[PDB]
Amino acid sequence: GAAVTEQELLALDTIRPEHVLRLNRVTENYLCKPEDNVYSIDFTRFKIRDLETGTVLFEIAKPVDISVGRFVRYQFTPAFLRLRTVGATVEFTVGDRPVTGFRMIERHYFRERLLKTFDFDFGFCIPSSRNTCEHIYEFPQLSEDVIRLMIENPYETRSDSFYFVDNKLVMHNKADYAYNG
Amino acid sequence: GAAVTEQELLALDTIRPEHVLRLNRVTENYLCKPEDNVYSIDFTRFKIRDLETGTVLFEIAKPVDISVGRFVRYQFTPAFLRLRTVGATVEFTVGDRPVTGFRMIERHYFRERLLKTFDFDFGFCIPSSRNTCEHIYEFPQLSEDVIRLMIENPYETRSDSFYFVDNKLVMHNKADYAYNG
Ligand SMILES: CC(=O)N[C@@H](CSC/C=C(\C)CC/C=C(\C)CC/C=C(\C)CCC=C(C)C)C(=O)O
Ligand SMILES: CC(=O)N[C@@H](CSC/C=C(\C)CC/C=C(\C)CC/C=C(\C)CCC=C(C)C)C(=O)O
Repeated sequence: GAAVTEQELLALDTIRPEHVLRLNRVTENYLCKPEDNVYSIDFTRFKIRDLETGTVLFEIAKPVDISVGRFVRYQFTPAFLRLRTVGATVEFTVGDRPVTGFRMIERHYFRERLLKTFDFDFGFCIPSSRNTCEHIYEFPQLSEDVIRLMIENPYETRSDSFYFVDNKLVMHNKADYAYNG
Repeated sequence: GAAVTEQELLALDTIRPEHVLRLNRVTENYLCKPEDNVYSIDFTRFKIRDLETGTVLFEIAKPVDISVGRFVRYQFTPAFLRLRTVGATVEFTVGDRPVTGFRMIERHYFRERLLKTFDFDFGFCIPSSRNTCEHIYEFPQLSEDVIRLMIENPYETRSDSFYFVDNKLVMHNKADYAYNG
């Protein structure tokens, strides 16, 4: 199907996975509100491994309770862009409502250029508890020119992560990235 | 001056402190982009004290470099709403550009009701280093009805924090709050 705009999706009754898969630019604004996370999904830890070498690259964890939402800025080193197969172990809590079809679509762009879409299922989740999921990211094979542009233009690589439960958008996190660490 | 809308501010060449002081609702969307933080301000730690008792209430710190931006969700206990004078010690780094007039305007709302505006100056900042500032929040004297509504309706209390450097908006962080911890 043809490309859709951020403004078109905001006018819909419900945003479905198939709809965000036709966005052709990273969004400017968010496509849902914090209060749409009616399942209280809260990411608490992720551990990132290079699956070719088995090396743990890094682990990020949450340090009155706070939930960081909506936006993360990452600065990586240039070798990050040379990875091929990266495993993410993602820990998260969920609230008291049962979750079905928890699905994540991530779209990564350098400026206006889509680099890669990832579309993962989270699997079965126990309510009111910590849950864990492993995702395997097969990185795009980036050209040398694109790699150079991404290193030279920090934070112009950006992503949208759209999280669905039962085919309805419930969370939308954004990020930008540099590779000049 | 009369109230301004989020859409009116987005149409301006530059958003000034006086402009956000006339918003009469928490914003739906952000009034600047991540890339507008051309000073690379990154909050790294804050320590919150009840200044009446001297008690440290809590400290939040950041755990490849990441910067959490744009949105934090807080869950406090109901006693938080009874505080009167709260000291925040805020640690942050700044990039290589010199900073002048670093100013923060925070507006806190329960639903559509403005509870309090805070307007603080950060003082002088050394580029390319960690900086610290102390702010003193004089909490509004909330009615018992408002306190009850805020406890009973988690995450319907929301804030905008608008950060200015040299009278131009450079960061806009948002939060929502519960008081039923
Ligand atoms: C509030 C917020 O935003 N929470 C974030 C982080 S918590 C959930 C963590 C997840 C889903 C793991 C994210 C995976 C990684 C960081 C590994 C690095 C791989 C990439 C950045 C893709 C690389 C793509 C290209 C090179 C084109 C989020 O929702 O993700
Ligand atoms: C990305 C992001 O969002 N970073 C956040 C947190 S880093 C800077 C920390 C600051 C400015 C300290 C914030 C102060 C507190 C948390 C103390 C609690 C006081 C209140 C919540 C006001 C209470 C108001 C009423 C009861 C009406 C931000 O920019 O703030």
